[PDB]
Amino acid sequence: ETIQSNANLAPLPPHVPEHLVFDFDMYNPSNLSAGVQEAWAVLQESNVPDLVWTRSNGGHWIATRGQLIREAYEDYRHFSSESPFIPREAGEAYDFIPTSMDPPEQRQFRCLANQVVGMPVVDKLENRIQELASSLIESLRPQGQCNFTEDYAEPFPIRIFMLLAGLPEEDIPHLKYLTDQMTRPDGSMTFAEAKEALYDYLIPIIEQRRQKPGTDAISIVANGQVNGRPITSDEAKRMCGLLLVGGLDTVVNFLSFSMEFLAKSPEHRQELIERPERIPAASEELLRRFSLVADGRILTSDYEFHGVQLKKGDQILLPQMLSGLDERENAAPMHVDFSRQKVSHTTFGHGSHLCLGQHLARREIIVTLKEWLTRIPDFSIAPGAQIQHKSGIVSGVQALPLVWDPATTKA
Ligand code: HEM
Ligand SMILES: CC(=O)Nc1ccc2ccc3cccc4ccc1c2c34
Ligand SMILES: CC1(C)[C@@H]2CC[C@@]1(C)C(=O)C2
Ligand SMILES: [K+]
Ligand SMILES: [K+]
Repeated sequence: ETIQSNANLAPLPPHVPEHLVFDFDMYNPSNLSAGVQEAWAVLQESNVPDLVWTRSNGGHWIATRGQLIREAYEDYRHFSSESPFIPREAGEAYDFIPTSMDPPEQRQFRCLANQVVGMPVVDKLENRIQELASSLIESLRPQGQCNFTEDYAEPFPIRIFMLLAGLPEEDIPHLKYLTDQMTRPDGSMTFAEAKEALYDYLIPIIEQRRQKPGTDAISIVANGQVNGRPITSDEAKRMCGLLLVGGLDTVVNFLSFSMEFLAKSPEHRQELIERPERIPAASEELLRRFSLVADGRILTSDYEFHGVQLKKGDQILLPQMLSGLDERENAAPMHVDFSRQKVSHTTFGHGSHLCLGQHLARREIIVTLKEWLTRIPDFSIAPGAQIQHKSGIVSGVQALPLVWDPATTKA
């Protein structure tokens, strides 16, 4: 409550009015045990203003409502991506391309990143995605149990990504640890250190692949043209770093929230079993209700936004997760309804940095749901297990022990 009682609170800057203070900690929200999305949505209760200042993590603004999150993501002139992670040290070290660049300079790099993860790449890979989902799920099916995070939610998206990037599967533990320190730091490695370690891994590979290219995403990037010239090794490195983080730490977390929900809700399962054709619309509703990303921007100048004086250099967290949980975007937002006429969300971001991997993500989710519900239509949480979530730039599920009767499973 005061800096005296919590040594991790920063002194309130003199431009912030006291009535705007709400000390939310994005890496450990006080309500976390109710679930991560629930923990974030306390920011939308009636006692909280649209725009609040937290003294946690160095002190920063949080926009709490979809309209303000959308406005701020649109207005890159005041809200710059140059420092898009909280705390300030992490935002300062973050130098990934195109995400750390404001329009119009992100353009050519966005162009090149799209060539390696966009829709034509997803369609070319769809057979491989179905192959891997089917193979993993058939291998779990007769067992009647799994640890979902490690038996499926990690290896399924990550192996697809390492296949796309032409990286060996035995490097997964090393890379996954690093990507995870960036989004959900345990406190033993700064963002800068995790990035430096990711860059040390990538640098020799990128050199090799500029000398002897393959057909993999890393060789395509490292040998691209941007801005009228060959991309440099360093630029390709700053792009590939971002690619790894999207490949290893996005869909991986989302699949656990979704499968946890399905394990906890037989009625929703039954609706997808009985009407498989509803799977794509159901995926979008899950992408809304179990949205999981929160990054932000930094103020380029003093700026009064919705009646609130923002100062240059002030950081603002713009939680992508919150737009679709906002009751002003969706009625009864904590309820999952696969037939919503309009699933309003900003789960994949908004504006000029809108997600390039979203098509890969949707295919992976859709394929996972269709293949899981076909082979293992009936499952549940391990009895007595209480599911814990974790919170950060990308939120996650600590463990998801599932069980089923093998007799109920199908080929
Ligand atoms: C459920 C899975 C995913 C979610 C929730 C998600 C979310 C997002 C969000 C919120 C942004 C914008 C961040 C900002 O404005 O600073 C974004 C951008 C991006 N994402 Fe996704 N993402 C997902 C999957 C992926 C995958 C699988 C990849 C690639 C393998 C990927 C690559 C990108 C890239 C390259 C950008 C930067 C686009 C730009 O700066 O122009 N993402 N992601
Ligand atoms: C190279 C370039 O045009 N930059 C572009 C940036 C981002 C894109 C995101 C999704 C896309 C789907 C289909 C065609 C696209 C063409 C161009 C795209 C682009 C495309
Ligand atoms: C916020 C993101 C999900 C987006 C893709 C990876 C991520 C952690 C970034 O750094 C940009
Ligand atoms: K930076
Ligand atoms: K409404």
